[PDB]
Amino acid sequence: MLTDIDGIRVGHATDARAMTGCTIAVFDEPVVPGVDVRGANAATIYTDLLYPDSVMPSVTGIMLTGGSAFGLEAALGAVRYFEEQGRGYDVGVAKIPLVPAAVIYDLSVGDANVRPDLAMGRRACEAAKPGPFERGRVGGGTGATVGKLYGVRQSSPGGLGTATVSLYGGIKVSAMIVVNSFGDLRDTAGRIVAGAKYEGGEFADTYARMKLGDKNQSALARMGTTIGIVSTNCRLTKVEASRMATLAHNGLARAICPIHTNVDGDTIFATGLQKSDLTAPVDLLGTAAAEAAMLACLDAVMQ
Amino acid sequence: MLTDIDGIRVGHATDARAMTGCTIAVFDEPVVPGVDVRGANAATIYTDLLYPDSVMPSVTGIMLTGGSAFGLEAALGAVRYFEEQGRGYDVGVAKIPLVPAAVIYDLSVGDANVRPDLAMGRRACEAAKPGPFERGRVGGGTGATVGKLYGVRQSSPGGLGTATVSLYGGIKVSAMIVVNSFGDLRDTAGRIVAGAKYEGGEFADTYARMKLGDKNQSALARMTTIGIVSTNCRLTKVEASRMATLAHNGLARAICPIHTNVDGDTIFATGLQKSDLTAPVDLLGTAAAEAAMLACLDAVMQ
Ligand code: NA
Ligand code: NA
Repeated sequence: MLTDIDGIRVGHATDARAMTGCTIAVFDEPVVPGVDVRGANAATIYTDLLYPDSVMPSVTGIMLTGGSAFGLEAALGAVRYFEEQGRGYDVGVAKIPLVPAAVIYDLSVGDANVRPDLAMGRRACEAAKPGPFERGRVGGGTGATVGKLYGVRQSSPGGLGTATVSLYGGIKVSAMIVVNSFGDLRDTAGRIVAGAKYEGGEFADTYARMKLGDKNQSALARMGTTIGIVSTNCRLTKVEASRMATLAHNGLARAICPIHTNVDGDTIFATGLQKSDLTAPVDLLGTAAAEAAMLACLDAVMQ
Repeated sequence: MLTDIDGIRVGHATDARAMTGCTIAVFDEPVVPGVDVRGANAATIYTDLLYPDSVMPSVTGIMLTGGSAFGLEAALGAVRYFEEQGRGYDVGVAKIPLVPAAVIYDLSVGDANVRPDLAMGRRACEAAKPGPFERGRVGGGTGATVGKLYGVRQSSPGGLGTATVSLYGGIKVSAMIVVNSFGDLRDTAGRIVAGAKYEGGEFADTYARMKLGDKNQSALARMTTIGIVSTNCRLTKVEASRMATLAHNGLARAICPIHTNVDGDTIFATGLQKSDLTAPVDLLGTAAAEAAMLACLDAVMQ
């Protein structure tokens, strides 16, 4: 539960008829951010300010949205909302908020013509609150599917999931993940819990079938996604937040196979607090971020 | 003149009262893209698909826009326009256009409350045409300034410029640059032509003043030059990204300081997917540097 971390509120906007939506994490306490874009087909906005050799931005929130490339318009909706509320970097003549975002492709379920837009991004911001939030097919996970080797028609439902890992000394690492993976999702024993299905409903085993020669028939296959946020209540430097984002992908690798494919836009954002007493080695935090991400992947499909 | 390269149209949308705008390069022939974001304060959209290890996207156009972070909305306005015209990658249930973009900060001149938006991005696409285009304080260069050590009040006008370099065998490399640099612009002799001014009126020499201890008082200081270089050669993705990287050498020759903590300096590069012209990428990149440097000067000679 991402809101276990100080200062974070989460809001969804959900369109259950079109099967799309967006989710925003809003930061009421200043954060130090990082990012790792590992998939080969990602669409994002504002990620350059999240690398270690860029200046320290003022990140107002981070958004996970559907709508493919179109859905980044909801991030601009959030930017406009935050400016009206008086948040963002103060340049005297204006305040400039920043809402980095990454997308999934969810246009092949429901209505392809409806995508998160300026208004939907505002709605998610308005709805953002502390405490527990809903998981499953809501917000950015509304139109998510898993296991697209044979097309969306033989896929399993995806979703939005969350988990918190507790360490010593009050340290926490939490994740919030939208699972829309090309590949199958497995538990810790290696059983398939969501994935590509044969016509009658048994799991095919995507990787096994690909080794035998079955070819990718998903909508994006002709050009040659799991997105999420990992957050800690530790203080981080920019270099450490980017290292945490990099290590968190290991958790995706343990749950999802194949992962980081040519049709995946896999992206992890990471945050720590600018002002906190708590510190810990980044390799430990990163390992816990991997565990949190893995658990959040499973959460997405059991809710 | 960027439209010297096959298939490119350029459109501006200009608000001369608010002192902002945006410019789009539209690609009617398919391109191979690359990018190099070198400044430490850049705001961009869709750049991940432009690196060599990403799949080959279908770039519909590239936008250079004012409005700081707000101005990326104009890119989505262009995406909406192109979808209505039936352009973009075909997924059966829809067509998905892609309009990568980078911004300058132009809120401290004119009206801070007006920025390129959905409507303005569409207007730039509507205006896009072949042949010569206007340069100076137009489109994405409308609100551009150069030399902000002492703030915008002691700056020089910037703008949008373009240049074409001709090589052997019909090869061309062209650039289109918006100069909004923190630093000063020098000509090829090394004279300051645009830059920070003392109150008493002369160019201060930004770098010299910084070495003496003068502190950056620009609006972003508590925490740009953007452009496109294009060739009629066929490139791979790796080569287009190398061309973008080498083009920054041209910015370094014209502008000083460059790639600062207040600069969002970004170069996009394109080659043609279908072309019979090839040349070594280190030569093309050197030419891209020359074109970029000449375009920087062009921006202020208008
Ligand atoms: Na996807
Ligand atoms: Na700028």
